[PDB]
Amino acid sequence: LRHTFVVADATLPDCPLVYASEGFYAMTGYGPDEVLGHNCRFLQGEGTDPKEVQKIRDAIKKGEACSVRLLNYRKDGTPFWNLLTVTPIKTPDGRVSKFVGVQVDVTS
Ligand SMILES: *[C@@]12=NC3=[C]C([C])=C([C])[C]=C3N([C][C]([O])[C]([O])[C]([O])[C]OP([O])([O])=O)C1=NC(=O)[N]C2=O
Repeated sequence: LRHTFVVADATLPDCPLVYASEGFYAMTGYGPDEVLGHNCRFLQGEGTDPKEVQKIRDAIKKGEACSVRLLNYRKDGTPFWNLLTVTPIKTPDGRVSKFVGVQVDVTS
């Protein structure tokens, strides 16, 4: 459906974003000069459920996939509901090299 896609670099200790689709920039209001190099958590805000955030934190430290419903905020401060699925991408030696994210605005 209508979705956006990013790639995070697991070879760096805090999974910075290294690629983002045109949709991600158009959806969030942020340019590449403010997204690339940074961890995705900047989209979070006051009403983001810390329990759900922690489901992602654990799934990333454990190298598993994960799906969560998060409240995110565009650059202009307005909120929206981000259905987010993170998938680990391993090398042949079983080590996680990248994390890929599909984000869907499910505000409906
Ligand atoms: C974010 N999308 C997103 C995409 C990928 C590929 C990854 C790996 C993470 C995200 N996040 C979350 C963020 O990077 C982090 O994993 C979590 O905040 C949990 O860890 P912390 O240390 O912050 O407790 C995404 N977060 C969002 O809020 N919106 C997304 O689109």
